Amino acid sequence: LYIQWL
Repeated sequence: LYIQWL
């Protein structure tokens, strides 16, 4: 799992 929030 990759959670990437910008």
